[PDB]
Amino acid sequence: GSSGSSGLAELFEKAAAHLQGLIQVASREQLLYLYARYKQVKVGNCNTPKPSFFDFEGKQKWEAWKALGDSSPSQAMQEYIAVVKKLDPGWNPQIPEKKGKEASGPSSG
Repeated sequence: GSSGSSGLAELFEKAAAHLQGLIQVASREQLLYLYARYKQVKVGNCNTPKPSFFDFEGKQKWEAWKALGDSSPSQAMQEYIAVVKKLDPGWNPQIPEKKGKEASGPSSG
């Protein structure tokens, strides 16, 4: 009926795996957009020295991740996910079905 109240992180985990599959649909900038936030949720405050001027490739990275001074992790996962949804509308992370077998359960060693 209404929006879902499922966990946030859980998604950030799945989406991440999709990224590698949405690389062809993700533009150069799109790749970073996820990196920066992905770094703010894993590490947090840049707390890192600015890259060299000549080193552009690395520059952008530090920048995008730098802009996230003291940004929250969840707030970074929200945008990090949605995006992937725009690139691939045929993505269903929240699936009720159950397909998986795990022997590791009863007495073992």
